[PDB]
Amino acid sequence: MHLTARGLTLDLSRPQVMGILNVTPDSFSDGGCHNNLDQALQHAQRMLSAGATLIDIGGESTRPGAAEVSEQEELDRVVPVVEALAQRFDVWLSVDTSKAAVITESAHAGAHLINDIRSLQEPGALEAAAKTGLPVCLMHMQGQPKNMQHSPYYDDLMTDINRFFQHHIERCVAAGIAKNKLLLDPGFGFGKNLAHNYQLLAHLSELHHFELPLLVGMSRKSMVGQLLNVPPQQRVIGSVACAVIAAMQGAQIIRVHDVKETVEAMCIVEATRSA
Amino acid sequence: MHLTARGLTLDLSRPQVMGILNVTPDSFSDGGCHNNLDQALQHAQRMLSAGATLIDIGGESTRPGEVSEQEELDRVVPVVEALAQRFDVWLSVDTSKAAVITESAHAGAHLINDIRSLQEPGALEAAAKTGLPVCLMHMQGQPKNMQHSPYYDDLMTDINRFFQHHIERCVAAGIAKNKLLLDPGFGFGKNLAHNYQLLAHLSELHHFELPLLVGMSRKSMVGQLLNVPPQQRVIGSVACAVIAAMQGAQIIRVHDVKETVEAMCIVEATRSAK
Ligand SMILES: Nc1nc2ncc(COP(=O)(O)OP(=O)(O)O)nc2c(=O)[nH]1
Ligand SMILES: Nc1nc2ncc(COP(=O)(O)OP(=O)(O)O)nc2c(=O)[nH]1
Ligand SMILES: Cc1cc(NS(=O)(=O)c2ccc(N)cc2)no1
Ligand SMILES: [Mg+2]
Ligand SMILES: [Mg+2]
Repeated sequence: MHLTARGLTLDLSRPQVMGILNVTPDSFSDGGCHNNLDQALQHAQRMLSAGATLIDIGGESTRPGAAEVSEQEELDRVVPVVEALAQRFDVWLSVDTSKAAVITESAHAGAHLINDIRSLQEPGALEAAAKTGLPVCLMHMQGQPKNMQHSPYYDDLMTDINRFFQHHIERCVAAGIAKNKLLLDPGFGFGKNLAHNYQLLAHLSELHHFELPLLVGMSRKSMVGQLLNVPPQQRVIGSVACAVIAAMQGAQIIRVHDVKETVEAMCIVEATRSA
Repeated sequence: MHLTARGLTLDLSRPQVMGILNVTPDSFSDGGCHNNLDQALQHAQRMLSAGATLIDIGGESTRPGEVSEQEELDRVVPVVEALAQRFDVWLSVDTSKAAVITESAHAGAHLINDIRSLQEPGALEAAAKTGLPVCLMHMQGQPKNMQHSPYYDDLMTDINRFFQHHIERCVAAGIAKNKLLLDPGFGFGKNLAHNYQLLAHLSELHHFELPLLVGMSRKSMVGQLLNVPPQQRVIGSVACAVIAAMQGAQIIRVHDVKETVEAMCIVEATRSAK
């Protein structure tokens, strides 16, 4: 069936591509590329043209060792982009933020989905998200962006992810967010070494037991970089291969920098799965 | 899991990329590109540097819609000779003709890649005298009429029955079973639905306990989905390669080696993570 927000629907029986729109100076792969409004809008339209059905707007880099972004600065980066896109296009608008104020003002500006790598743990974020009535993506992470890659360790990775998701779904529900408004992301690269990342990719389909949509983000990350020994821009193929492996296991939403390639890949996946 | 020819071993616990070297004027995606001797040699080194562990040489386009024995032999043998005397890599010959098989092996080839599964006059015998590994490919019909209404009651049952028949045929001729490789022949007498059924059910073919070779690179099964020209089919072809290798397919025959190798790395990392 379908995920819904504000009269929009999203077909969960086919892989959907979420296009990354970073509005920061220091995002790990494309910082300073889409920093001004006109450039952001052209990039969004390019991604829409290439077949993305969601645009993920993020004004805070959460790469390992990332700097803090002030509340007002994040607002200034994100909200005018949400507003301008909401007025122009028929598409899901996701906001990659952890701040209560950005959640609320983005909702006010016409956003459809709260993509929070911190699973609504920041002060006021859970209450802010609940009041919007919008779907929320919860992401697994060990540590914070400042220390997550300092020796990641698990007795059993999948058990830990399951426990984390169980705990945070309960927390969202008790706050008044209906379970069917939730998405789960196991958080590739977030407190996970290379082995952990590929273990997780190998076992991804096990997460369907929650009966919630899965969103995954592997695009151009170190889990590809470390294997191919190439810079972020040259990780398109590796990233597409990861997306194909994830989608073959029924991951519903794929978060990527390179929309055209991923969409083409997803066509081949859909034709394979429907056969 | 392990394959040896001429003292050179090929690991099959990890996916292997076979690079395509067409030496024809009319191949469906790259006819005329690598026709002269020097460009054939150039293209091979590039593929080698990109990580190909087999080079596949083919002097006859077998696309939907023939070539003389003297015309075919002159295209392949001089190319086989130079590469064998230059590089430490499995050379494969994409041929059906007995003379081509015999003279190619003499020049130093390692593998017989036959889309007709040794069915031409003298081919089975000529291949036996070499002692080399053979790839047997499934095909319904002939390149002249294979794409005229492909039909199967059950696609997979036919492929299995085709392979069973040609394995026995090879063994009876002296070719040891552990020297055989199977290719279900994507795009060869198969429509769009057939090709993707085959891709979806590919892993079922492991029951023969023989290495699988697959070739989907730039084919119409991708073209019909993406509505892009052959050379713009890299991404679709890589996606097919990933799906095949995740299902344990051991050899992948491709035009775009660098891209496929990078994708196979990700596949290998995933598979060996359990
Ligand atoms: N739900 C979800 N959100 C995410 N947001 C940012 C990044 C990192 O990608 P990018 O935005 O290009 O990096 P940066 O954090 O530097 O902006 N990854 C994910 C992810 O895997 N899942
Ligand atoms: N084993 C095997 N051999 C093959 N040889 C040629 C082609 C067609 O590709 P190409 O050689 O690039 O085209 P052409 O026949 O026009 O030379 N496909 C296969 C295949 O799928 N499997
Ligand atoms: C036209 C046309 C269709 C078509 N199909 S195909 O799948 O691309 C194909 C190409 C080469 C070979 N040897 C077999 C099949 N190729 O050209
Ligand atoms: Mg970002
Ligand atoms: Mg050829």
